[PDB]
Amino acid sequence: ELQEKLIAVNRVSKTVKGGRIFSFTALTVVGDGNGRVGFGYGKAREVPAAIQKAMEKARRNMINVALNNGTLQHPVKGVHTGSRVFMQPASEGTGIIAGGAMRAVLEVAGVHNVLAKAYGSTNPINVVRATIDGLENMNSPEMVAAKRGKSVEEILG
RNA sequence: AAUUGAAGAGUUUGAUCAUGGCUCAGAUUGAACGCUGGCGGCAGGCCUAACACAUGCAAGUCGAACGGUAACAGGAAGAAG
Repeated sequence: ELQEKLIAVNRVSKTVKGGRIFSFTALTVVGDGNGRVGFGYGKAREVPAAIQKAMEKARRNMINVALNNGTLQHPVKGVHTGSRVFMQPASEGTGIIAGGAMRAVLEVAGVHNVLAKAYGSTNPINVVRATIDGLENMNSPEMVAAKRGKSVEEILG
């Protein structure tokens, strides 16, 4: 129903006097499949507790995304910490043409035809914040006609 | 009707985010090499020595331009078998 999807599991260290003590970080994205999407980071000492802590963070950080018939509205960009992400509406692009950690966030939002490309750093944590900054900044023709033109037949044409 | 088209990964660190190279997954070739090998179709086939070349062939034709008769096949005569 909410399409839980783990992206990456890492292994981080802390370096104490005894030695190095390890823990695990997860990155999971959830979403219904009609324009709601959220990621949660999560970290714990073992692997399945780190993924489960990511699931609880991802459910309470969902946003709203406007999509036209399972695809985007317009070409939009997204920037977060050296991760520049470009995305196209791809009018029947027929497939989520996106890279690692950019494909997974677009599968759970419900969007199906994107030509996407990630420039800069492709660190998996930062590119998920780059796409989510790109998707909620994207506006529908109903929102643009609500503030400009005052007619959806006059805004689009 | 005459284009509908854009994926990333590994590796600097105890771990991190950056920067930044290296490397890989793709397609292609007048290809070569190794192993293997049934048929057909359509193509392609000295990229190096514009190095050197045995032998054959690759530009002849026209008698309705002309003098002609070296052959060839007949004819016309002359003989004689």
